Amino acid sequence: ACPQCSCSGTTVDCSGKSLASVPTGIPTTTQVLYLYDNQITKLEPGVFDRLTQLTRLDLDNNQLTVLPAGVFDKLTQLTQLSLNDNQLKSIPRGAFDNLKSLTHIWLLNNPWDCACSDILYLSRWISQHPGLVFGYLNLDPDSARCSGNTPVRAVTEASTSPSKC
Repeated sequence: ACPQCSCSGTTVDCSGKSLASVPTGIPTTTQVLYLYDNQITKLEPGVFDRLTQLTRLDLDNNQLTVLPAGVFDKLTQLTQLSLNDNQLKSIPRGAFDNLKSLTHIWLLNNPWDCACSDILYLSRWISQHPGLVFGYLNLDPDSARCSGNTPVRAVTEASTSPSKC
């Protein structure tokens, strides 16, 4: 079943619907899931676990404050992930480790908290995958910037502390 969303084949378009939450009952056949331009702050843990066919997941332009750990762990076919234009401070340790098909991720325009050692995962990950990180127009791994705005990948690491979290 299609969820306030419009579905056409394996595309589920829930964009621009003032949604405060990800609709339940997204079909497991879904390949393209648009959730951008909404008012989502929190995700249900495990919300995408059955969506093993996903190729694109657009979460940009929401109010996301945190991601659940493991939230992308089953998405082994995901090629494009947009997380820009949210309120994220860090990425859970290991969150992208299973994303073996990833070719484009957008991370910019989030208030990354580089003073907290929780940032080290994301900083190290961007450092190893600069060719995957896009800005609004093209490749731009420096576009993920520390709040207050050195690039997250350039965080030296004596800058951070578990105490400033």
